[PDB]
Amino acid sequence: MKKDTNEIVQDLKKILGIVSLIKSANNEHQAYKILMENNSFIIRTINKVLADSNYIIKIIALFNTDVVSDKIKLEEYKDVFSFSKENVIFGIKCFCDITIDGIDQINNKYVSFFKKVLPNIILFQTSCVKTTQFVNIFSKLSSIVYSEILTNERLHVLFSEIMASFKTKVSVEDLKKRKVNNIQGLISEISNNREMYKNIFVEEYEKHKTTLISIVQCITDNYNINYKENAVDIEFIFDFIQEHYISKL
Ligand SMILES: CCCCCC/C=C/CCCCCCCCCC(=O)O[C@H](COC(=O)CCCCCCCCCCCCCCC)COP(=O)(O)OC[C@@H](O)CO
Ligand SMILES: CCCCCCCC/C=C/CCCCCCCC(=O)O[C@H](COC(=O)CCCCCCCCCCCCCCC)COP(=O)(O)OCCN
Ligand SMILES: CCCCCCCC/C=C/CCCCCCCC(=O)O[C@H](COC(=O)CCCCCCCCCCCCCCC)COP(=O)(O)OCCN
Ligand SMILES: CCCCCCCC/C=C/CCCCCCCC(=O)O[C@H](COC(=O)CCCCCCCCCCCCCCC)COP(=O)(O)OCCN
Ligand SMILES: CCCCCCCC/C=C\CCCCCCCC(=O)O[C@H](COC(=O)CCCCCCCCCCCCCCC)COP(=O)(O)OCCN
Repeated sequence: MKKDTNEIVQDLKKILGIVSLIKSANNEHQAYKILMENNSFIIRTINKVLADSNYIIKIIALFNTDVVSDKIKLEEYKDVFSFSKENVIFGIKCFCDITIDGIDQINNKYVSFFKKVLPNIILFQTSCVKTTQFVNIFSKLSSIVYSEILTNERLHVLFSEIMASFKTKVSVEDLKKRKVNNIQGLISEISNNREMYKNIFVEEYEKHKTTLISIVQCITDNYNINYKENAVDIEFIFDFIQEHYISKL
């Protein structure tokens, strides 16, 4: 699967390329043109990701070259991280039970873009969830995520402190001089320095957990985001992903 992990780096380059075209675009109508000119790529990729029950394990394999050299590891990874067509269906159904009464509906050209692709996402049609609802939740959520990452001040503070602490453990100047600036260089740096970057991640996460949970919980509260007409428990979600997913890497 050296070509399939090649597939993922090739897809991420084209994705980041779409992104840099949208960021540096003069207005919405230009970004909407940019998304439509990539219309078949975005729909093919979603469909291709969702039908590849091993896609997550192929992402792990970019970062652990030592996994491809051991089918026991790979298969103990497929036990945790492989998802089926019905897992995808189940996850879409669960997605539409999120309510965000905290902000009006979004209708810009991204939302109109979003509704043009969904009748071609095969497994989304299979779910028989109403497009109006799914679009509404997805557009409200991604509007919140992007707005909070750009505008939330506690998040900016926290990002700054993790950034500074990072710089005291890794020489970013010497990384830039060894040309670890691109996506491939960055992938290779992490995969060859696995144990360290993962310990850096764990330690920064543990040091800053209370802030991070608090910030995200205050976001879900301040937009009244519910799951099954109930408050969302960020702490429980984060501890959950930790015990069943992150810890098994
Ligand atoms: C811009 C693109 C970025 C997107 C990419 C997404 C990447 C996600 C994860 C990538 C890397 C994750 C961490 C890698 C570390 C792997 C090892 C590991 O994390 O497993 C172990 C679990 O512990 C631990 O802290 C685990 C640390 C806990 C982390 C909890 C994560 C919670 C995040 C929740 C986000 C969910 C989103 C939904 C929002 C509601 C830690 O390592 P070990 O040496 O076994 O032991 C040391 C400790 O266990 C104590 O003994
Ligand atoms: C560069 C990034 C490196 C990331 C490293 C991985 C970190 C992972 C942390 C994120 C959260 C973990 C997600 C685990 C999802 C897999 C679990 C799953 O199978 O879903 C099952 C339930 O399904 C659901 O509810 C939702 C499933 C949807 C997952 C599929 C989503 C596709 C993922 C593709 C990611 C995007 C790729 C883009 C990159 C170019 C679990 O049920 P089970 O009882 O455990 O089934 C047992 C039978 N196997
Ligand atoms: C693996 C399973 C997961 C796949 C799920 C498929 C979803 C992929 C579909 C992507 C199509 C885009 C969907 C529209 C999202 C609507 C977000 C939204 O509400 O718009 C705004 C959110 O902000 C933005 O998104 C601004 C635009 C920046 C980039 C937007 C789109 C990124 C393009 C990604 C291209 C890659 C697609 C390929 C995926 C495989 C609302 O914010 P605002 O403050 O009102 O103003 C923004 C001013 N720039
Ligand atoms: C970087 C981009 C961030 C995107 C964040 C929003 C994406 C939404 C989907 C993300 C995956 C959600 C992970 C679900 C896995 C948790 C599985 C689980 O434990 O089951 C359930 C966990 O509860 C849920 O499923 C919540 C449903 C997902 C909604 C989470 C979205 C919250 C919004 C956060 C946005 C904050 C933005 C922060 C910006 C950095 C327990 O539910 P229960 O059975 O009714 O019992 C209640 C027990 N307390
Ligand atoms: C960037 C490169 C890729 C990085 C990989 C990260 C991608 C993962 C993020 C999205 C995938 C969702 C992550 C959580 C995985 C689900 C956790 C899980 O184990 O499954 C179940 C999930 O828990 C839930 O009840 C639902 C939680 C909310 C799921 C909604 C958000 C994810 C689904 C979105 C589907 C995306 C595909 C749609 C594409 C258009 C456990 O449910 P259960 O009630 O306990 O009963 C079933 C078995 N007990």
